[PDB]
Amino acid sequence: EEFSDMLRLIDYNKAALSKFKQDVESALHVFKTTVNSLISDQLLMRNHLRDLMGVPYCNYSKFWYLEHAPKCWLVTNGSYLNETHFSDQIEQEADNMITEMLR
Amino acid sequence: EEFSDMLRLIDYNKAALSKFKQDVESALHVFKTTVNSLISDQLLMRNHLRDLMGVPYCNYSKFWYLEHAPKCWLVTNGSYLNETHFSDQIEQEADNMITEMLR
Amino acid sequence: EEFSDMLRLIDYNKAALSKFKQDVESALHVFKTTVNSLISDQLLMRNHLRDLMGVPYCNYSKFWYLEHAPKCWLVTNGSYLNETHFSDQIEQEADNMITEMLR
Ligand code: IUM
Ligand SMILES: [Cl-]
Repeated sequence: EEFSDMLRLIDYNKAALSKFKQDVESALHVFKTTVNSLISDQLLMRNHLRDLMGVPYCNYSKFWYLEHAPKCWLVTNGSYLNETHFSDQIEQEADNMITEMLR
Repeated sequence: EEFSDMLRLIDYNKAALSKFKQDVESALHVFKTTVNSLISDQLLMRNHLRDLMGVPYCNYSKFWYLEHAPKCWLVTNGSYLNETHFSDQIEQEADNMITEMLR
Repeated sequence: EEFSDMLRLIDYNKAALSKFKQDVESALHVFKTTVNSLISDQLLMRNHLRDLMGVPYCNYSKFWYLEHAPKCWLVTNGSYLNETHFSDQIEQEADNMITEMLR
Protein backbone atom coordinates (compact mmCIF):
# COMPACT_ATOMS: atom_id res chain seq x y z
CA GLU A 1 0.00 0.00 0.00
CA GLU A 2 1.02 3.56 -0.86
CA PHE A 3 -1.07 4.46 2.20
CA SER A 4 1.10 2.27 4.42
CA ASP A 5 4.31 3.73 2.87
CA MET A 6 3.18 7.33 3.50
CA LEU A 7 2.26 6.54 7.11
CA ARG A 8 5.80 5.09 7.48
CA LEU A 9 7.36 8.31 6.06
CA ILE A 10 5.33 10.44 8.53
CA ASP A 11 6.39 8.05 11.36
CA TYR A 12 10.11 8.46 10.42
CA ASN A 13 9.78 12.31 10.45
CA LYS A 14 8.02 12.17 13.79
CA ALA A 15 10.65 9.82 15.33
CA ALA A 16 13.64 11.82 13.92
CA LEU A 17 12.24 15.01 15.49
CA SER A 18 11.64 13.29 18.92
CA LYS A 19 15.22 11.85 18.94
CA PHE A 20 16.69 15.26 17.97
CA LYS A 21 14.72 17.02 20.77
CA GLN A 22 16.09 14.45 23.30
CA ASP A 23 19.66 14.90 21.89
CA VAL A 24 19.43 18.73 22.09
CA GLU A 25 18.13 18.47 25.68
CA SER A 26 21.08 16.18 26.61
CA ALA A 27 23.60 18.56 24.93
CA LEU A 28 22.16 21.69 26.61
CA HIS A 29 22.31 19.99 30.04
CA VAL A 30 26.11 19.52 29.53
CA PHE A 31 26.56 23.13 28.28
CA LYS A 32 24.41 24.49 31.17
CA THR A 33 26.36 22.54 33.83
CA THR A 34 29.69 23.75 32.31
CA VAL A 35 28.64 27.44 32.10
CA ASN A 36 27.28 27.25 35.72
CA SER A 37 30.68 25.87 36.89
CA LEU A 38 32.44 28.84 35.14
CA ILE A 39 30.01 31.27 36.91
CA SER A 40 30.72 29.64 40.31
CA ASP A 41 34.55 29.74 39.81
CA GLN A 42 34.41 33.35 38.53
CA LEU A 43 32.48 34.39 41.66
CA LEU A 44 34.91 32.43 43.86
CA MET A 45 37.86 34.23 42.20
CA ARG A 46 36.24 37.66 42.67
CA ASN A 47 35.69 36.93 46.40
CA HIS A 48 39.44 36.11 46.92
CA LEU A 49 41.05 39.00 44.98
CA ARG A 50 41.42 42.30 46.91
CA ASP A 51 42.51 44.20 43.71
CA LEU A 52 38.91 43.73 42.47
CA MET A 53 37.17 45.25 45.50
CA GLY A 54 36.60 48.75 44.08
CA VAL A 55 34.92 47.35 40.92
CA PRO A 56 31.13 48.01 41.07
CA TYR A 57 28.29 45.67 40.14
CA CYS A 58 26.16 46.71 37.17
CA ASN A 59 23.00 45.72 39.13
CA TYR A 60 21.26 44.78 35.85
CA SER A 61 18.60 42.18 36.73
CA LYS A 62 18.28 39.00 34.65
CA PHE A 63 14.99 39.48 32.80
CA TRP A 64 15.34 43.19 31.91
CA TYR A 65 18.92 42.44 30.73
CA LEU A 66 17.86 39.46 28.57
CA GLU A 67 15.35 41.75 26.82
CA HIS A 68 17.73 44.78 26.56
CA ALA A 69 21.40 43.55 26.30
CA PRO A 70 34.06 46.91 31.17
CA LYS A 71 32.73 48.65 33.29
CA CYS A 72 30.96 46.85 36.13
CA TRP A 73 30.24 43.16 36.99
CA LEU A 74 27.49 41.49 34.96
CA VAL A 75 27.72 37.95 36.50
CA THR A 76 26.12 37.41 39.94
CA ASN A 77 24.67 34.45 41.90
CA GLY A 78 21.48 35.32 39.93
CA SER A 79 23.22 34.38 36.61
CA TYR A 80 23.01 30.56 36.98
CA LEU A 81 21.24 28.78 34.14
CA ASN A 82 18.16 26.68 34.93
CA GLU A 83 17.51 23.32 33.19
CA THR A 84 16.01 23.37 29.65
CA HIS A 85 13.03 20.97 29.10
CA PHE A 86 11.23 21.21 25.74
CA SER A 87 7.40 20.98 25.65
CA ASP A 88 5.91 17.91 23.86
CA GLN A 89 2.31 19.36 23.93
CA ILE A 90 1.91 19.17 20.11
CA GLU A 91 3.39 15.62 19.93
CA GLN A 92 1.07 14.59 22.83
CA GLU A 93 -1.97 15.94 20.90
CA ALA A 94 -0.78 14.03 17.76
CA ASP A 95 -0.41 10.82 19.88
CA ASN A 96 -3.97 11.30 21.22
CA MET A 97 -5.25 11.77 17.59
CA ILE A 98 -3.41 8.56 16.46
CA THR A 99 -4.84 6.45 19.38
CA GLU A 100 -8.33 7.67 18.34
CA MET A 101 -7.79 7.02 14.59
CA LEU A 102 -6.67 3.48 15.35
CA ARG A 103 -10.32 2.91 15.54
CA GLU B 1 -11.25 10.65 5.41
CA GLU B 2 -7.87 8.93 5.61
CA PHE B 3 -6.71 11.84 3.44
CA SER B 4 -7.81 14.34 6.08
CA ASP B 5 -6.13 12.26 8.86
CA MET B 6 -2.80 12.14 6.98
CA LEU B 7 -2.87 15.90 6.34
CA ARG B 8 -3.43 16.33 10.12
CA LEU B 9 -0.39 14.10 10.90
CA ILE B 10 1.79 16.16 8.52
CA ASP B 11 0.43 19.38 10.13
CA TYR B 12 1.35 18.10 13.65
CA ASN B 13 4.95 17.27 12.49
CA LYS B 14 5.25 20.68 10.88
CA ALA B 15 3.93 22.52 13.98
CA ALA B 16 6.11 20.47 16.44
CA LEU B 17 9.22 21.37 14.41
CA SER B 18 8.29 25.14 14.28
CA LYS B 19 7.66 25.23 18.08
CA PHE B 20 10.97 23.40 18.75
CA LYS B 21 12.90 25.86 16.51
CA GLN B 22 11.35 28.81 18.46
CA ASP B 23 12.17 27.08 21.81
CA VAL B 24 15.81 26.41 20.76
CA GLU B 25 16.15 30.05 19.62
CA SER B 26 14.82 31.26 23.02
CA ALA B 27 17.19 28.90 24.93
CA LEU B 28 20.26 29.93 22.87
CA HIS B 29 19.50 33.63 23.46
CA VAL B 30 19.72 32.97 27.27
CA PHE B 31 22.94 30.90 26.89
CA LYS B 32 24.48 33.55 24.55
CA THR B 33 23.66 36.44 26.94
CA THR B 34 25.13 34.45 29.89
CA VAL B 35 28.36 33.48 28.06
CA ASN B 36 28.77 37.13 26.85
CA SER B 37 28.45 38.34 30.50
CA LEU B 38 31.20 35.83 31.52
CA ILE B 39 33.43 37.17 28.67
CA SER B 40 32.85 40.80 29.78
CA ASP B 41 33.61 40.00 33.49
CA GLN B 42 36.71 37.95 32.54
CA LEU B 43 38.04 40.89 30.50
CA LEU B 44 37.21 43.30 33.35
CA MET B 45 39.13 41.07 35.79
CA ARG B 46 42.16 40.85 33.47
CA ASN B 47 42.24 44.68 33.18
CA HIS B 48 42.36 45.10 37.03
CA LEU B 49 44.98 42.44 37.93
CA ARG B 50 48.64 43.54 37.61
CA ASP B 51 49.91 39.92 38.19
CA LEU B 52 48.43 39.08 34.75
CA MET B 53 50.23 41.80 32.78
CA GLY B 54 53.09 39.66 31.44
CA VAL B 55 50.67 37.04 30.03
CA PRO B 56 50.54 37.31 26.20
CA TYR B 57 47.52 37.14 23.92
CA CYS B 58 47.35 34.18 21.55
CA ASN B 59 46.22 36.54 18.72
CA TYR B 60 44.19 33.69 17.15
CA SER B 61 41.39 35.33 15.15
CA LYS B 62 37.80 34.06 15.48
CA PHE B 63 37.14 32.39 12.13
CA TRP B 64 40.51 30.66 11.64
CA TYR B 65 40.27 29.43 15.28
CA LEU B 66 36.70 28.08 14.85
CA GLU B 67 37.94 26.04 11.85
CA HIS B 68 41.25 24.93 13.51
CA ALA B 69 40.78 24.69 17.35
CA PRO B 70 47.74 27.74 29.08
CA LYS B 71 49.63 29.49 27.45
CA CYS B 72 48.22 32.79 26.18
CA TRP B 73 44.78 34.52 26.30
CA LEU B 74 42.15 33.13 23.94
CA VAL B 75 39.20 35.41 24.96
CA THR B 76 39.18 38.99 23.60
CA ASN B 77 36.54 41.68 22.87
CA GLY B 78 36.24 39.80 19.52
CA SER B 79 34.91 36.66 21.35
CA TYR B 80 31.33 37.91 21.99
CA LEU B 81 28.60 35.68 20.60
CA ASN B 82 26.16 37.16 18.06
CA GLU B 83 22.42 36.28 18.12
CA THR B 84 21.31 32.94 16.57
CA HIS B 85 18.28 33.17 14.18
CA PHE B 86 17.34 29.98 12.29
CA SER B 87 16.31 30.22 8.61
CA ASP B 88 12.66 29.30 7.78
CA GLN B 89 13.31 29.29 3.96
CA ILE B 90 12.13 25.66 3.53
CA GLU B 91 9.03 26.18 5.73
CA GLN B 92 8.26 29.40 3.76
CA GLU B 93 8.46 27.44 0.46
CA ALA B 94 6.14 24.74 1.97
CA ASP B 95 3.68 27.51 3.08
CA ASN B 96 3.72 28.96 -0.47
CA MET B 97 3.03 25.42 -1.90
CA ILE B 98 0.10 24.92 0.56
CA THR B 99 -1.51 28.34 -0.30
CA GLU B 100 -1.31 27.31 -4.00
CA MET B 101 -2.71 23.78 -3.41
CA LEU B 102 -5.66 25.24 -1.53
CA ARG B 103 -6.91 25.82 -4.96
CA GLU C 1 -2.18 14.28 -7.77
CA GLU C 2 -3.07 14.62 -4.09
CA PHE C 3 -0.58 11.77 -3.64
CA SER C 4 2.19 13.84 -5.21
CA ASP C 5 1.24 16.90 -3.06
CA MET C 6 1.36 14.86 0.18
CA LEU C 7 4.75 13.39 -0.73
CA ARG C 8 5.95 16.99 -1.28
CA LEU C 9 4.65 18.04 2.19
CA ILE C 10 6.49 15.10 3.82
CA ASP C 11 9.65 16.03 1.82
CA TYR C 12 9.46 19.67 3.08
CA ASN C 13 9.15 18.48 6.74
CA LYS C 14 12.05 16.11 6.26
CA ALA C 15 14.27 18.80 4.63
CA ALA C 16 13.36 21.49 7.26
CA LEU C 17 14.38 19.09 10.06
CA SER C 18 17.72 18.17 8.32
CA LYS C 19 18.59 21.89 7.77
CA PHE C 20 17.69 22.72 11.41
CA LYS C 21 19.89 19.84 12.71
CA GLN C 22 22.84 21.17 10.60
CA ASP C 23 22.16 24.76 11.85
CA VAL C 24 22.03 23.63 15.52
CA GLU C 25 25.28 21.67 15.04
CA SER C 26 26.97 24.79 13.54
CA ALA C 27 25.68 27.01 16.41
CA LEU C 28 26.80 24.55 19.15
CA HIS C 29 30.29 24.33 17.61
CA VAL C 30 30.62 28.16 18.05
CA PHE C 31 29.23 28.04 21.63
CA LYS C 32 31.51 25.05 22.50
CA THR C 33 34.65 26.77 21.13
CA THR C 34 33.77 29.98 23.06
CA VAL C 35 33.08 28.19 26.39
CA ASN C 36 36.34 26.16 25.96
CA SER C 37 38.28 29.44 25.46
CA LEU C 38 36.72 30.81 28.72
CA ILE C 39 37.77 27.58 30.54
CA SER C 40 41.36 27.87 29.20
CA ASP C 41 41.65 31.60 30.20
CA GLN C 42 40.11 30.92 33.65
CA LEU C 43 42.69 28.17 34.26
CA LEU C 44 45.49 30.44 32.98
CA MET C 45 44.35 33.18 35.40
CA ARG C 46 44.22 30.77 38.36
CA ASN C 47 47.80 29.60 37.60
CA HIS C 48 49.14 33.23 37.70
CA LEU C 49 47.37 34.52 40.85
CA ARG C 50 49.10 33.70 44.19
CA ASP C 51 46.06 34.99 46.22
CA LEU C 52 44.14 31.96 44.88
CA MET C 53 46.62 29.30 46.01
CA GLY C 54 44.87 28.27 49.24
CA VAL C 55 41.54 27.68 47.41
CA PRO C 56 40.85 23.91 47.15
CA TYR C 57 39.53 21.95 44.19
CA CYS C 58 36.12 20.34 44.62
CA ASN C 59 37.44 17.14 42.94
CA TYR C 60 33.95 16.41 41.55
CA SER C 61 34.45 14.29 38.41
CA LYS C 62 32.58 15.16 35.20
CA PHE C 63 30.06 12.34 34.84
CA TRP C 64 29.00 12.02 38.50
CA TYR C 65 28.64 15.85 38.61
CA LEU C 66 26.53 15.99 35.42
CA GLU C 67 24.14 13.46 37.01
CA HIS C 68 24.16 15.09 40.51
CA ALA C 69 24.75 18.91 40.18
CA PRO C 70 31.88 29.09 46.57
CA LYS C 71 33.54 26.97 47.99
CA CYS C 72 36.08 25.08 45.87
CA TRP C 73 37.04 25.06 42.14
CA LEU C 74 34.61 23.27 39.82
CA VAL C 75 36.41 23.96 36.48
CA THR C 76 39.48 21.82 35.65
CA ASN C 77 41.31 20.69 32.46
CA GLY C 78 38.66 17.89 32.51
CA SER C 79 35.85 20.48 31.93
CA TYR C 80 36.44 21.07 28.19
CA LEU C 81 33.44 20.43 25.97
CA ASN C 82 33.73 17.81 23.22
CA GLU C 83 32.13 18.33 19.76
CA THR C 84 28.37 17.67 19.38
CA HIS C 85 27.39 15.52 16.32
CA PHE C 86 23.72 14.48 16.05
CA SER C 87 22.86 10.92 14.92
CA ASP C 88 21.02 10.60 11.54
CA GLN C 89 20.24 6.84 12.09
CA ILE C 90 16.45 7.33 11.73
CA GLU C 91 16.83 9.58 8.64
CA GLN C 92 19.26 6.99 7.14
CA GLU C 93 16.65 4.22 7.69
CA ALA C 94 13.97 6.47 6.04
CA ASP C 95 16.35 7.09 3.06
CA ASN C 96 16.88 3.31 2.71
CA MET C 97 13.04 2.78 2.78
CA ILE C 98 12.55 5.50 0.08
CA THR C 99 15.26 4.00 -2.25
CA GLU C 100 13.44 0.63 -1.91
CA MET C 101 9.94 2.11 -2.50
CA LEU C 102 11.17 3.81 -5.65
CA ARG C 103 10.64 0.44 -7.07
O1 IUM D 1 48.75 41.23 46.54
U1 IUM D 1 50.12 42.16 46.10
O2 IUM D 1 49.23 42.61 44.70
CL1 LIG E 1 5.60 14.55 7.86
